[PDB]
Amino acid sequence: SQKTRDGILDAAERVFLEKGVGTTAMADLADAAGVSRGAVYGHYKNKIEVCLAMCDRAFGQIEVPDENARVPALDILLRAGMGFLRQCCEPGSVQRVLEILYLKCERSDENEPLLRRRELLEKQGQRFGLRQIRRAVERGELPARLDVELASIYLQSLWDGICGTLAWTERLRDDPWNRAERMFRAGLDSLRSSPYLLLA
Amino acid sequence: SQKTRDGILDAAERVFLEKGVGTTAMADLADAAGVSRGAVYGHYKNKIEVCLAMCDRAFGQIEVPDENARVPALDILLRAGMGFLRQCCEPGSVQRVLEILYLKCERSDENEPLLRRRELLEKQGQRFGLRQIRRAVERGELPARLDVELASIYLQSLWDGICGTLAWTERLRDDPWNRAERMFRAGLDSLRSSPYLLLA
Repeated sequence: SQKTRDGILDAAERVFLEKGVGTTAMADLADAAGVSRGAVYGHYKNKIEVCLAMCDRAFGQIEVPDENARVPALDILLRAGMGFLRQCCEPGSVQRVLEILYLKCERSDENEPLLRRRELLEKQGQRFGLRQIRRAVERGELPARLDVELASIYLQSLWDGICGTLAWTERLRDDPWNRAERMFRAGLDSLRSSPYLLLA
Repeated sequence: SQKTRDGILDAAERVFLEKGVGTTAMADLADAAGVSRGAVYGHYKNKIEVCLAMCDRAFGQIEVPDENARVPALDILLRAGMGFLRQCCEPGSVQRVLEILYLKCERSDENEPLLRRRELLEKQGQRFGLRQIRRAVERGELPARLDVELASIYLQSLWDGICGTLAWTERLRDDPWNRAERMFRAGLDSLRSSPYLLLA
């Protein structure tokens, strides 16, 4: 029975992608899903509910890197940034959801729980990076007296920057993935060997 | 008489900022402007017209760096990127206009001329950077066999990245301007001393 549960969520990704979350209604879900208006309701209370639930399934799909593997911390930092970026711009459920969440989700008071979930993602992330760079210095891989904070701001900016050039421009339409990786690596060097990122 | 011309444009920046360009109408301009509906019409045909005109005044306000000054080309590249970023996030007419143009301007077929103007800005810019980095290598300031294209993609990403952290987060709410400059400089080093940005 709960297999039909999948039917609405994947149903939903499209519905929400097709029209915004504020304008989409609970019947229209059952339509695209193929189910009866009651069925959908059975499993869920509100469309908002169906929505949080669709977002969870899709975060369980984000690959979790192994924070504790015998490699350089920056090797972990990069792999994740490269795995994750991939998922944002390849064509699975995760890329859908994020596009739903950021673009097709109004700032109403109703979408508060959506908004919160989102920021949770943003923070979970921003902090993960902050952990990796921290370790690198501690692990000797990067200059003690590296200005950690500004450093993240640097990496985090760079990411977002190329994120916006994949979607949406044709600048990395040719070989994208080895190239981004080059940019990321080159981003990581500057932490390593660049004066202006140390403190005081 | 044409001094009232200013009155509508500055009038406009607010009106368009207040409600989008698609929803704003030509009477409402005269309202905020203080002028009569006929006056506004006298100087301009369409609201779209008033709008292109508002955008021009505000691009004449973008500082043009001296492409031909006896300094390093990257000194020119940075100054401009630092002057210009400033104008996007300090509180003059230019910052208004851009916010109007990017956020509060629908993708309708009507706003085509607006859209075009915009991209013109984007291209004028992207090309300016491409000129500066080009020169640097030619001028010996950067590795011949530097992969020019990927390099810009790198700088252009980084910019956009910090642009999005000024607006909109509190991450550079403390000292922003010396810090961004640090990031930019550190961005420029990586072109200089980073393997992954050369070709072949």
